[PDB]
Amino acid sequence: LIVNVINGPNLGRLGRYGGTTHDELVALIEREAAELGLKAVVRQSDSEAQLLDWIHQAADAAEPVILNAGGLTHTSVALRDACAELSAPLIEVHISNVHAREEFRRHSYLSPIATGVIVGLGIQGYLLALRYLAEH
Amino acid sequence: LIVNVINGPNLGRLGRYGGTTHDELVALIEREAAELGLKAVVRQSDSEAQLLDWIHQAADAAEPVILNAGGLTHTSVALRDACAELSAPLIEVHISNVHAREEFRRHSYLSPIATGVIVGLGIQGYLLALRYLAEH
Amino acid sequence: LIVNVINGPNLGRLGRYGGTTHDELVALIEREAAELGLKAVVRQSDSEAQLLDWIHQAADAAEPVILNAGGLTHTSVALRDACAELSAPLIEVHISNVHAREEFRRHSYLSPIATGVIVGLGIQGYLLALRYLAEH
Amino acid sequence: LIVNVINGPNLGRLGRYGGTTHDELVALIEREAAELGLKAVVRQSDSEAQLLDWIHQAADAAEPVILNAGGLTHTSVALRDACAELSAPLIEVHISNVHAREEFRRHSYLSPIATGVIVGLGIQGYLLALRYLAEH
Amino acid sequence: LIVNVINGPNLGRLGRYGGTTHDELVALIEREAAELGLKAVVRQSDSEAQLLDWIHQAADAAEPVILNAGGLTHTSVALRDACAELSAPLIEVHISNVHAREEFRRHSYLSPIATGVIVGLGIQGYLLALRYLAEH
Amino acid sequence: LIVNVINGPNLGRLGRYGGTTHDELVALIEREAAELGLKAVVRQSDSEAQLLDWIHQAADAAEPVILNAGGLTHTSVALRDACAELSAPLIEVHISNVHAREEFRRHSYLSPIATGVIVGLGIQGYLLALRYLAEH
Amino acid sequence: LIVNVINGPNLGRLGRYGGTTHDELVALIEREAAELGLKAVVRQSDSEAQLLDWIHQAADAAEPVILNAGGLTHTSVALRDACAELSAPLIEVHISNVHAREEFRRHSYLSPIATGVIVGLGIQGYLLALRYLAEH
Amino acid sequence: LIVNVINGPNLGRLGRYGGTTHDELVALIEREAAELGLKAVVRQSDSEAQLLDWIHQAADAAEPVILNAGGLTHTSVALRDACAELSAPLIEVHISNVHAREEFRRHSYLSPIATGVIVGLGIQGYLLALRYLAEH
Amino acid sequence: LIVNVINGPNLGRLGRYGGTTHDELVALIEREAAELGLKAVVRQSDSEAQLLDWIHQAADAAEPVILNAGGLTHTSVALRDACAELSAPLIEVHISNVHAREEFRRHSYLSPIATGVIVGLGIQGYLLALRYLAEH
Amino acid sequence: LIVNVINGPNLGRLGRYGGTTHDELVALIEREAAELGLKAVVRQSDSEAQLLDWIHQAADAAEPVILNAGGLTHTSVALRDACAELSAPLIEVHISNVHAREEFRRHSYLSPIATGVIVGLGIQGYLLALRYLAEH
Amino acid sequence: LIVNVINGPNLGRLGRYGGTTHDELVALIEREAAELGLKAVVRQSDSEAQLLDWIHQAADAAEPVILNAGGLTHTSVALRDACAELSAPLIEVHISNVHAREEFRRHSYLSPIATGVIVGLGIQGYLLALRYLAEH
Amino acid sequence: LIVNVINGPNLGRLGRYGGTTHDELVALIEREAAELGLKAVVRQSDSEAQLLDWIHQAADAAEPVILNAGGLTHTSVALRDACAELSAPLIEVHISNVHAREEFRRHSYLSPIATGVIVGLGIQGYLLALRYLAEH
Ligand SMILES: O=C(O)[C@]1(O)C=C([C@H](O)Cc2ccccc2)[C@@H](O)[C@H](O)C1
Ligand SMILES: O=C(O)[C@]1(O)C=C([C@H](O)Cc2ccccc2)[C@@H](O)[C@H](O)C1
Ligand SMILES: O=C(O)[C@]1(O)C=C([C@H](O)Cc2ccccc2)[C@@H](O)[C@H](O)C1
Ligand SMILES: O=C(O)[C@]1(O)C=C([C@H](O)Cc2ccccc2)[C@@H](O)[C@H](O)C1
Ligand SMILES: O=C(O)[C@]1(O)C=C([C@H](O)Cc2ccccc2)[C@@H](O)[C@H](O)C1
Ligand SMILES: O=C(O)[C@]1(O)C=C([C@H](O)Cc2ccccc2)[C@@H](O)[C@H](O)C1
Ligand SMILES: O=C(O)[C@]1(O)C=C([C@H](O)Cc2ccccc2)[C@@H](O)[C@H](O)C1
Ligand SMILES: O=C(O)[C@]1(O)C=C([C@H](O)Cc2ccccc2)[C@@H](O)[C@H](O)C1
Ligand SMILES: O=C(O)[C@]1(O)C=C([C@H](O)Cc2ccccc2)[C@@H](O)[C@H](O)C1
Ligand SMILES: O=C(O)[C@]1(O)C=C([C@H](O)Cc2ccccc2)[C@@H](O)[C@H](O)C1
Ligand SMILES: O=C(O)[C@]1(O)C=C([C@H](O)Cc2ccccc2)[C@@H](O)[C@H](O)C1
Ligand SMILES: O=C(O)[C@]1(O)C=C([C@H](O)Cc2ccccc2)[C@@H](O)[C@H](O)C1
Ligand SMILES: [Cl-]
Ligand SMILES: [Cl-]
Ligand SMILES: [Cl-]
Ligand SMILES: [Cl-]
Ligand SMILES: [Cl-]
Ligand SMILES: [Cl-]
Ligand SMILES: [Cl-]
Ligand SMILES: [Cl-]
Ligand SMILES: [Cl-]
Ligand SMILES: [Cl-]
Ligand SMILES: [Cl-]
Ligand SMILES: [Cl-]
Ligand code: NA
Ligand code: NA
Ligand code: NA
Ligand code: NA
Ligand code: NA
Ligand code: NA
Ligand code: NA
Ligand code: NA
Ligand code: NA
Ligand code: NA
Ligand code: NA
Ligand code: NA
Ligand code: NA
Ligand code: NA
Ligand code: NA
Ligand code: NA
Ligand code: NA
Ligand code: NA
Ligand code: NA
Ligand code: NA
Ligand code: NA
Ligand code: NA
Ligand code: NA
Ligand code: NA
Ligand code: NA
Ligand code: NA
Ligand code: NA
Ligand code: NA
Ligand code: NA
Ligand code: NA
Ligand code: NA
Ligand code: NA
Ligand code: NA
Ligand code: NA
Ligand code: NA
Ligand code: NA
Repeated sequence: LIVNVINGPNLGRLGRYGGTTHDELVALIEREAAELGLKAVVRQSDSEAQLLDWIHQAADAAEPVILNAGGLTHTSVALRDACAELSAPLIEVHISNVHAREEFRRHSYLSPIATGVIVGLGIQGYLLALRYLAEH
Repeated sequence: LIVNVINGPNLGRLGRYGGTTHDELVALIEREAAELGLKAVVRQSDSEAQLLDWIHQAADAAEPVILNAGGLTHTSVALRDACAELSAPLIEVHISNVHAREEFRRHSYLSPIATGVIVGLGIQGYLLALRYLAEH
Repeated sequence: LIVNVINGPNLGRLGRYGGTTHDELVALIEREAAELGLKAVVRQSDSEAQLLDWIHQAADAAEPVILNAGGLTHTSVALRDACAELSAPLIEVHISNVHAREEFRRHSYLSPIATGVIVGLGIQGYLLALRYLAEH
Repeated sequence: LIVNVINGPNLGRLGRYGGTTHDELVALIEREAAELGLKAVVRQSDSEAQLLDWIHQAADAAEPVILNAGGLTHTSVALRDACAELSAPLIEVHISNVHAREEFRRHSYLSPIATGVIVGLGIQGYLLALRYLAEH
Repeated sequence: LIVNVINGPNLGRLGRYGGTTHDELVALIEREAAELGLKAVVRQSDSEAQLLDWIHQAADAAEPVILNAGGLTHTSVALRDACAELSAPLIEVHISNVHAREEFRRHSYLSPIATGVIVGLGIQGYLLALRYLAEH
Repeated sequence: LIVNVINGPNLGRLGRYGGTTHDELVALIEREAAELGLKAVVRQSDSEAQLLDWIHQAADAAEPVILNAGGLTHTSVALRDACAELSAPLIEVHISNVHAREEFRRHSYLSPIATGVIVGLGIQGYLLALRYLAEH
Repeated sequence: LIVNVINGPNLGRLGRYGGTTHDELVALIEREAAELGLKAVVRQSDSEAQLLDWIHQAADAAEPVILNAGGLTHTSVALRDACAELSAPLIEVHISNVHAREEFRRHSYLSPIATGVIVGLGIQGYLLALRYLAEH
Repeated sequence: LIVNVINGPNLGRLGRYGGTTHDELVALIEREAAELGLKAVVRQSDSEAQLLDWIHQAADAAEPVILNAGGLTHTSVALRDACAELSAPLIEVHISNVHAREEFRRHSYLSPIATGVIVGLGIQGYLLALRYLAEH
Repeated sequence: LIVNVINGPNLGRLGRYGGTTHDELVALIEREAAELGLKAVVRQSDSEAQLLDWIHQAADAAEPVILNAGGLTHTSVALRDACAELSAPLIEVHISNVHAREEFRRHSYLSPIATGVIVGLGIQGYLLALRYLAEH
Repeated sequence: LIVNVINGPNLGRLGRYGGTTHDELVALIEREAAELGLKAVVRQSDSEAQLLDWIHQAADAAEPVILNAGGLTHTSVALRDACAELSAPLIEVHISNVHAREEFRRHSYLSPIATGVIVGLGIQGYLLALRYLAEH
Repeated sequence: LIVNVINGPNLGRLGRYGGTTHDELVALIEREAAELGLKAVVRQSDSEAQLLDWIHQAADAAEPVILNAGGLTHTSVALRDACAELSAPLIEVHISNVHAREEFRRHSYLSPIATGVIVGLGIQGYLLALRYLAEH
Repeated sequence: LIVNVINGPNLGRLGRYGGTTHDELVALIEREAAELGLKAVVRQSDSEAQLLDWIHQAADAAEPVILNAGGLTHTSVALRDACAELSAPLIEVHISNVHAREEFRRHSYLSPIATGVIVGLGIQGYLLALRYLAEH
């Protein structure tokens, strides 16, 4: 029933990844979750510690997480280790196709511990992740 | 309207990636495509040349492709170059989480030229790809 | 009782790896298998898909395989994944000593999933593999 | 007198490497070979096994080969080993400048066993290879 | 007629590579060599210098060697250089499949200078090596 | 009409790459250029600065260059940057097959900025380059 | 007119990079900016999120940034992506010569997206950056 | 007399590294420090900036630090540079054996600047570090 | 009760790692073990085979080992494989901080199979290891 | 008082790095040096030996050098070793941002021995270097 | 006056590095040392521990060492660390040109701690080392 | 009888590698060569082309060369290829121990084609090379 959507650094700047703003994204996700009979809790922080605290709470609550970690995807072992604690599914989401850009973006610390990964499908990636979780 | 789902080597062995057989997968995909108002053409070959011919035809027809290339994902430049010709969207799909296994599976020749990539969501990955294409 | 000997690309050219022709090799293997009280089914193809189909059938039949994949040894993830399905033993055979040539020949995708590997013992390698299987 | 021109995967799509179609290329090559007093046999396949069979026949016939292997250039040890059997000259041809694109295209399994290599001169590359062979 | 079987570090601990003890292995090898009409001299040391001395003596005597060097396989240039002096055949044997474990075990200093290599066939590997030498 | 043929270090030693001397090469190139209706200006220096000055002048004159840079092929960023200024075609030529020798010769700083590359066709490589330029 | 000088982790410890304190640095920068007819806004944080927020505000305001990111220079993709949004110039500044120390300090995620980089000129580096911006 | 024990990201989750909670760990450390005649100040944060501030204060106070940085061990140059300022001893502690897990955990930015490192001894690692400092 | 302290090559030279001699170290260790209610058996050899024999005996006796292997730490697969047999705890000890010196010293073949590792705490490292074992 | 500005290969082509010609650059530098109360001696050569001779003379005279070595930046150990002799400051200058182009341009042999480095600030880089030296 | 010449594994096999036997080498070295007014003590062992003991004794005696370590050159950190203790000069000698063979022979653990290195000058290398030491 | 001693870039600066000047070195070498009954021709240039010309002349004259190429040792394929033409012996000499400094100095393009190499023995290295050549 409850799903956590957690966005990391710079994702608050979506729109200004253009068109949709983060506020719009939250509204889309919430609308879509309601139709699926889920409740989406969508949060964004540029702070790794804040991110880690949200993940810790999903781990304690055994709630699933859809995570778009931004740059921390490629850099943060700490974030990986927090997510490795999740017992419910973890879907890694990237808006952009991370394999079509700089080589360094083709490595994720999260993918190996995620249930699955969706990249390059834009913001619909989040909606598709919600739908996976509604079937699982 | 028409979407090509193309599965590469070993994908004919799904079930015996267990539970669902390839015949079941075809039926699921077709059922789901019909609901979305699409027509899914689902094919599987262990032959790279056969794969290439299907991709060539999608390129000529400007039809979208959902491709799960199996091992060729990690090895075939030829397949990449055929897919690079597609003008409609190309969604790379892996059933398994390719980042949770051998290191060599973490590189795809296809990802950089794909619209996007879905891994580790099982066969629902294909359904989710269909839904992306129904919105695009 | 039944053992599959599968030879991959270029192995049909043995003799023209000189002296023994592939037809001779088949006759040697069959003669030796009969003495061991086995039946050897020996096949060769330059087609990866044909190879994969033979491996699929050995997997379904739970028959052991002696495989000399030729160049695909060093390149084919698809072949590896088909062989990874075998429940009976898989003996990788190379006629030449692959460690005494180009560096790229020193990596095999097959070895990690094989029961064992025999290289550099010429065609007797196949006979020795048959003898292993006759004890196991 | 007889020269084999062998084109690998995707080369059948030339034109749709734009302008000249493969049929046009065949006609150019044949016209040019006739002027040189050679007979050009020009073939294309997306199938590696078909390619290998053509190379095997050039090896048996001691005929020279001009080979544009497409993506297999960068991936196929099997193809290399077939070509390594050729006793007549082997000219590797690429239409595009393979050194001006992705890093992975800068490695060829064929170059070390080829007589020589022509890249980036477009389809005239094939004509220039024919002319080399007419002097050798 | 005479064949040297030389086992390196830790191979004296076989059994405690379980089931068969080194004493058992010696008895198996000797029994099998007698049937083949050979005399097997089987020795084991954890000392590299002792190993080197045995190899030096096989080189002086032009006797073949079956060598399972244990960890030194992956580390000892000195051992390689002693074995490179052997004029009779050198068969490298590993009980375990060295390609199915840690990456560092996939490199052998010995393979490039060995006649051939047998891995992963258990102690039967030694018997199979003896049989090769009985045909050569 | 005017084409610059520029040879770098050690190419003055051709003959003593044996048979043809550099003087012979110049005469062959000039003879062949005349037949093609071109004027070939052929120069050789062991001095990088001299080379750079010739390239600068071809850049100012918008004249094409056939360049065999010798060892500088593999080492000189300065030479690359001078050649990157050429607006007319740049054909990189190597007499020897640089892919059949030391690994370090398989990298060229020039190839990525050249129109194309001809290697391993001996001195005919230069003639073939002239012919390309006569068609372009 | 307005220029942002942003210092990252540990830069608050300057002096205790010795002699000048961060307070002194701020006073130098402000004095120098006034002479140039600019207004310098100088901030320091050990918090990446705080840094990111400052960069976001410079991006919204189209103000130039002089950034000395400290260790995050070498580690933070998130910081890079925030800076990649800046439309005004971005000058990366390091007090120390990062190429004269540990190898890991020779890579910057920022340099490729910066207008330019000044290292090893001490705190005068900041003054020199201000002067660049006063001319641009 | 005073020793700082600083724990980084995720270490607040110890117990839920299982059995002992962080509160228990603090009590153990304090009990043990008292017996040694030291005062242990034990702190934990998921925030790098908070960590850096604690390290800065130990540097100003010339107090020793026992640091278990969690994932930042493997990623944070900023943390390293703060710790490099410590004039009193710095003992790096890991509860788990970081060399028995993923390859990326086998590199620490901290070790080269630490006095020493204790890994894999569980929470007793902290007690053992305290005892080192009580002798130094 | 019984603990084996095993020192490898060059450790007999401690003092001439200065101050304490190996004889002193033995006396310290023995004194400390007695206080802990253990018996320490402390041995040193420059011979790998001797080392291996001691490890074999600890494995047979299920006694714990504190091992400072010296240079063999970084080189000996054989030693690793002997230690991998230990069923009681194995504590790797280095006197010096191996991460503050040459890069090659930052890899240990032993760490992945050790219970834990203590480096850079001088000879107190051994005492601290004894204390760990007295609690386990 | 006297400062040497030394430009390496291809820098004589500035303008035809566009807009400003090398003659203009010399005039700018001289004008700016005069204002600073310095005398700038500005030289350019495509010859490494000429460069080395200028550096040798600055070393003998203990004069500072601003060096833009062009491609030799990335290739010349000889140049580095000459510059390593300079006792006065050495400022490495690049007009372009060398970190925003080909990977090979991100390594400089000069940076580790330079006082500092300015890249990507265009020709103002030279003026800014002069100003550094006027303060030092 | 006294110089130690120490030869490592396989060097006892010189002659059977052909022509001169080790006994001959000893006689040459002794003859040459006498002429130089030195006393040469020449020893050879295939045992690393024996080697280490000889080096330890040269360190205690502050005697110079000429060392040809054979394969251990490329493998033994232990040997390096013993030699690093020598206060008198250490000349590394190789009979063969180690840079003209396998890539792995181009790395020596000894060179960085040696006074100097002579390779490829055959046994005269030892005589030349003696002469260096007679001048130093 | 005649031996060429060729010194490359920066070697003209010896003394200002301190103590002995290049003029002194020439006098030492000449004095020593005369005693050996040789004639030493000693030359130095900072110009690669000049170096190449000297090597070409030694190749034509079949005279031996002692070469200290300075930085070009590590960078110049052109120089290597000129030296590869020498039919008489080529001794590579370095004054400094190139293995005790920066990693990049541990690779020589010359060593693989040299007869032998002497490093780290100072200027006596040249004298020792002369003595080798006087015996060969
Ligand atoms: O495609 C993604 O969703 C991705 O996770 C996001 C980012 C950054 O947040 C990029 C970014 C930059 C500016 C505004 C919003 C997002 C990148 O750091 C990642 O590489 C990929
Ligand atoms: O997860 C996937 O969908 C993937 O594309 C599939 C394969 C292989 O087909 C694995 C396989 C093996 C046996 C039967 C069916 C599929 C693997 O080669 C790829 O690495 C990943
Ligand atoms: O030694 C082998 O058996 C091996 O599997 C075979 C090949 C190729 O088939 C080589 C080859 C080439 C020509 C004719 C027959 C075989 C090589 O591709 C492999 O590296 C090694
Ligand atoms: O330039 C070439 O001739 C080359 O051999 C060809 C290809 C592919 O065939 C590219 C391709 C793609 C689509 C249609 C035709 C050709 C690429 O795979 C190779 O990297 C280079
Ligand atoms: O499989 C083998 O035969 C192999 O040569 C043996 C070893 C070691 O001896 C492993 C070992 C460990 C304990 C007892 C006996 C053998 C390993 O060092 C090698 O990697 C592989
Ligand atoms: O094949 C070539 O044309 C090539 O450019 C030439 C050289 C050198 O000039 C080799 C050489 C050596 C001696 C005389 C003439 C040429 C090599 O440096 C390059 O690797 C290849
Ligand atoms: O030279 C710089 O300005 C640099 O950005 C700064 C740092 C750190 O902040 C180093 C540091 C450490 C302690 C106090 C102040 C600064 C290093 O992390 C970077 O590698 C280089
Ligand atoms: O073993 C350690 O103490 C280590 O420092 C800790 C971590 C993480 O904090 C792991 C972690 C994960 C969840 C809860 C607590 C700790 C890992 O990031 C490090 O690799 C090793
Ligand atoms: O710090 C250690 O205890 C270490 O195990 C020891 C050594 C060597 O034994 C160094 C040495 C050298 C001379 C005398 C005693 C010890 C080094 O080989 C290892 O890298 C580290
Ligand atoms: O940006 C620079 O100043 C740099 O030093 C210069 C060059 C070359 O000289 C590029 C060049 C090319 C053509 C004309 C002038 C300059 C490049 O070789 C370097 O990578 C960077
Ligand atoms: O050239 C040398 O002197 C060298 O030290 C010696 C060896 C070995 O001892 C080679 C060897 C092999 C057989 C008999 C004698 C020597 C090789 O291990 C080294 O790579 C080089
Ligand atoms: O030790 C040598 O003889 C060496 O060949 C010389 C140099 C340079 O010439 C170093 C140098 C620098 C200044 C004056 C003289 C020599 C270095 O470039 C090489 O790495 C080593
Ligand atoms: Cl990972
Ligand atoms: Cl790719
Ligand atoms: Cl693998
Ligand atoms: Cl290759
Ligand atoms: Cl090897
Ligand atoms: Cl390049
Ligand atoms: Cl980058
Ligand atoms: Cl580090
Ligand atoms: Cl390991
Ligand atoms: Cl460098
Ligand atoms: Cl080293
Ligand atoms: Cl080389
Ligand atoms: Na929630
Ligand atoms: Na999990
Ligand atoms: Na979308
Ligand atoms: Na279709
Ligand atoms: Na496309
Ligand atoms: Na599913
Ligand atoms: Na069958
Ligand atoms: Na299996
Ligand atoms: Na055989
Ligand atoms: Na034909
Ligand atoms: Na051939
Ligand atoms: Na063309
Ligand atoms: Na014997
Ligand atoms: Na041999
Ligand atoms: Na067995
Ligand atoms: Na001209
Ligand atoms: Na151009
Ligand atoms: Na030719
Ligand atoms: Na502002
Ligand atoms: Na920007
Ligand atoms: Na300053
Ligand atoms: Na405190
Ligand atoms: Na410190
Ligand atoms: Na514990
Ligand atoms: Na004991
Ligand atoms: Na164990
Ligand atoms: Na201590
Ligand atoms: Na001057
Ligand atoms: Na200097
Ligand atoms: Na400018
Ligand atoms: Na002695
Ligand atoms: Na020393
Ligand atoms: Na000699
Ligand atoms: Na001469
Ligand atoms: Na030669
Ligand atoms: Na000297």
